[PDB]
Amino acid sequence: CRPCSDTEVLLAICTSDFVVRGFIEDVTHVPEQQVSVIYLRVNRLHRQKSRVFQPAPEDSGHWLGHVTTLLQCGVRPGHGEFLFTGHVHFGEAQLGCAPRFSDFQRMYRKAEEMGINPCEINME
Repeated sequence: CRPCSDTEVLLAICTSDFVVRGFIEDVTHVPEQQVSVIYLRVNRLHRQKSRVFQPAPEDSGHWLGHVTTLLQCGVRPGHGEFLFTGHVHFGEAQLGCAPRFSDFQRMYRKAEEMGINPCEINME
């Protein structure tokens, strides 16, 4: 439940199955599996797998999908905008990292200035 390190986030945006910017729509807990399901409204879709995220008809420019997280993380999900990264197995997305988006932007700009980011992304 510790946040990903900055190093982990920089690698994740290059190698993770999905990378999206967005916000939480709803949270449902699944105690039997000790996970929470986090429904996400995505406004920038950088990469994904297995069509986890699909267009929201009414809400132009946005996608909707859901990801799983350890229940310890889903009970204090937080507020605001995030960069979500993670992995897709058997059609189900599981969250890897979720820095606050404004924190991510600051970290990434510094990494880019240093030249240490292994890959480039532009989430606006």
